[PDB]
Amino acid sequence: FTGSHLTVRNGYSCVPVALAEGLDIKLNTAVRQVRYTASGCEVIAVNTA
DNA sequence: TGTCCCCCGCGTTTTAACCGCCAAGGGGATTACTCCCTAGTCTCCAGGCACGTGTCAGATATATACATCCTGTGCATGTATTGAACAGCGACGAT
Repeated sequence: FTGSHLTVRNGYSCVPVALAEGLDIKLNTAVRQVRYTASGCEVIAVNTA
């Protein structure tokens, strides 16, 4: 890309926190298995706590 | 047009050309004499030329490979141009 190199003066985490506005995110949820078949998918996940 | 040098002109130095006169024999010119050689003449015939003929060395036509002659691509390199990334200075608000 052209131009100079720039930084985020106030921490770059302001982007993903703003992008998460209005979404249905399941925090503290680790995925174990991922099942995929011809008629659908099934995701097995557990709680990190 | 521009340079460098190669002759031209001129004074002074060096050489032998030129003339005048004598001394000598080498060789060319001239004559007299003899015979060997060539022009002229005749007869004899084959060497040389015209004429005819047969054919292969060479000119002609047509197809291909070789040479070359010149212009147009490429390359490479240097240079010019432009964009970008270092560098102000000052006014403002936040601390």
